[PDB]
Amino acid sequence: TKVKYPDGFRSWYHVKSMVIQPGHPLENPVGGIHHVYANAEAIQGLRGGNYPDGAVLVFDLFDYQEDNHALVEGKRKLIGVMERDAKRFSATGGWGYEGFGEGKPDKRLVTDGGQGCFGCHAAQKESQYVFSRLRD
Amino acid sequence: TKVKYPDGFRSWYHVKSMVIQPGHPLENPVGGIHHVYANAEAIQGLRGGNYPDGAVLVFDLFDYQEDNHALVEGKRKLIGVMERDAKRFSATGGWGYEGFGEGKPDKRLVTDGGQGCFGCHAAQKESQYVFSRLRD
Ligand code: HEC
Ligand code: HEC
Ligand SMILES: [Zn+2]
Ligand SMILES: [Zn+2]
Repeated sequence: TKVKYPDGFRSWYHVKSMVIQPGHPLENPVGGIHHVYANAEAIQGLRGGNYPDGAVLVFDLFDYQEDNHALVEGKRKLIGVMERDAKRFSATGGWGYEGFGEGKPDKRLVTDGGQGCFGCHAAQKESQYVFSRLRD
Repeated sequence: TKVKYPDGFRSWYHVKSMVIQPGHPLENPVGGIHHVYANAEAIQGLRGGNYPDGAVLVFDLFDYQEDNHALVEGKRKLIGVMERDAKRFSATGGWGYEGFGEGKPDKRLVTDGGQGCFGCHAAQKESQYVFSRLRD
């Protein structure tokens, strides 16, 4: 009942991006440029279907350097991961929530079984606990 | 001798992103959040192989809104497209250069055969006229 490290996520579908600048209430820990990725299964849910078991969403967070009013991607800070398994992750609404420091498989960040993650994502129950919207 | 509209580019590999804010020398005309995409053939070149004919790179440019210490993606402004054809695009170093306003196939922007585009990309002769670097 741990979330698998999503190997190959950088080859997945790019859903959307956002910049969280210093002073944002979530600057700790998700300040930076983030990119959301979806595997094939997660795309089914984003397009308006039911999220199938095996759907994975990744929140890929980079530091940035402000250089002459360009924001330039620096080092990866972390990834957030939501892995769909209605039975195995039933305590957190059928998604398993994990973080990996610097996107490294060995650097697990979640210590409360994802209850804190779930606590915020629960607001989105109506879109199956996912904030990000598919855009063209 | 025309660049094809890169149908389905949103499903391709996300190379990198950058934000160009007001005050940056390039605010006009590439102000905004941009995402670079690569088809399979372009990935061969980006990894340090050679670019096969049919390699396509897309510069996907979004307007953004300031939302409480977040920069949020707004409307697409345009796409830039580089299409690899060593013979057909020999006058511009084997890449065809085109722009599509709002990413619409019907709003082609380039009027000089891509000489203006090539004029800047020529600085990157040593990396086959591509600025973007593959990152993790
Ligand atoms: C509110 C206080 C949140 C907490 C705590 C957590 N997340 Fe979340 N997350 C939140 C928002 C508003 C967003 C959308 C970002 C965007 O660009 O629109 C996210 C996004 C994710 C995603 C991407 C999928 C999605 O739902 O859009 C993942 C994979 C994700 N978050 C994981 C995650 C984990 C692992 C958390 C606990 C460690 C966690 N988030 C907490 C809001 C909030
Ligand atoms: C210098 C004054 C430029 C001119 C004129 C044009 N482009 Fe360019 N381009 C430039 C930079 C600095 C970058 C890198 C952005 C980054 O995030 O690193 C780019 C990138 C592209 C790409 C992506 C592939 C790559 O080379 O990185 C494409 C597809 C592209 N540009 C297309 C393009 C076209 C069609 C132009 C004329 C309309 C054009 N560029 C002009 C710098 C400059
Ligand atoms: Zn403030
Ligand atoms: Zn600035």
